[PDB]
Amino acid sequence: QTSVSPSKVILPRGGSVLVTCSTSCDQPKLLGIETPLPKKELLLPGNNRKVYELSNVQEDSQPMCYSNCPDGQSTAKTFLTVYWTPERVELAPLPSWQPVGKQLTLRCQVEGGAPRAQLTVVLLRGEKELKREPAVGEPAEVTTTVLVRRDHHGAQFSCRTELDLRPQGLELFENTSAPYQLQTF
Amino acid sequence: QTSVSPSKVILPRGGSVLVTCSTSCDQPKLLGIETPLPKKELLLPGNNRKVYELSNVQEDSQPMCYSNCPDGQSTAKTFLTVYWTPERVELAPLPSWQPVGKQLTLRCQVEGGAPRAQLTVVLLRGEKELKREPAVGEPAEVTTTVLVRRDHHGAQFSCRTELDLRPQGLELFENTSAPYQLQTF
Ligand SMILES: *[C@@H]1O[C@H](CO)[C@@H](O)[C@H](O)[C@H]1NC(C)=O
Ligand SMILES: *[C@@H]1O[C@H](CO)[C@@H](O)[C@H](O)[C@H]1NC(C)=O
Repeated sequence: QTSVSPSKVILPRGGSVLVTCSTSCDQPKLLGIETPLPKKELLLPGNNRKVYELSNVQEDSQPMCYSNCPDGQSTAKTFLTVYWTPERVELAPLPSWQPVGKQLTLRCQVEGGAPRAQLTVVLLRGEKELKREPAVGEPAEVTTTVLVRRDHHGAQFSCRTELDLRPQGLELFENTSAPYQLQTF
Repeated sequence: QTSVSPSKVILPRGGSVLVTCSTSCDQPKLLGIETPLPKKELLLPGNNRKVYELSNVQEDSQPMCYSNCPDGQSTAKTFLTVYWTPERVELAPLPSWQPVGKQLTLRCQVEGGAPRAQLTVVLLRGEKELKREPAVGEPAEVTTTVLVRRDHHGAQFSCRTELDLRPQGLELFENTSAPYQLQTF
């Protein structure tokens, strides 16, 4: 009965997408789409198929097509996913002066970023990875202890986010905070 | 000036896709698309934007939008890629009886399959991989020698193709030939 194409779509936050609602029955009494998103109707055969441009999609949504055929009423849902890199990625303020032999805690804060299911927050010592974790909460915080050694000198520590959309057909988008320099003694 | 969305698309062989040709200039003297593909024109503002449904795309194509603005004439191309698993995947006919201690050659033939840039042909001994190679030519052949040992008994050999579209946002589609049993002595 009812069908929608694409059934799944990934688009940048605030973007637009074309959705086609279709129905296989001879005489559709009604065919349309239910969604609160700003919409515009275009024209194909008009009757068995309808095309809509959904615009300024700010967050995930599942618009659904529908058609009332004489045989029965059915629906078809399309899942829209919006992406955007974090609006802010920084390490919580930490004293520059740090006691040798004592423990220090790094805390990264990531505000925003979606889809969260593909966003990872990582803490680094120079170019080395210290911790990796899925981004959870708002802001998404990630923490780790670091035993201050003399080895830790002009070691710059940083936080990085990885929005990996490659499995969706796009790319990995990375972001980095300002570095933190450990001044010991 | 001219723009096209999507600028790149991957679709199954014989499928359809919606293409929107746009132009940023005030008064476009002309706006359209050049492509030999079966097309249908839908309607958005009509003037600065036009939508077309390209149908039954059988092979890769690069339809281009165009617009003649007073400022100048420009173009924008969209690259369409069609996919389809091989129409046939089999090992060249080989005698069932095979001399111990002598060399045997396996030869897989893969007819079709696209995009070829993501199709790999692999030869296997049971579930073990013996050879892997990008699919080249038509039919795409892949060969390997196998030193017949007594170890090679009711060893079934097979050929598999991997159409890896995961980097495009889809999945890996696999195909396998009939197995070949080595009857020695
Ligand atoms: C994050 O990286 C994107 C590109 O990947 C860039 O456009 C954006 O400005 C960066 N965001 C921040 C907060 O630095
Ligand atoms: C190859 O696999 C696809 C699904 O991945 C299947 O639909 C098709 O029939 C297979 N082709 C052959 C020749 O077996």
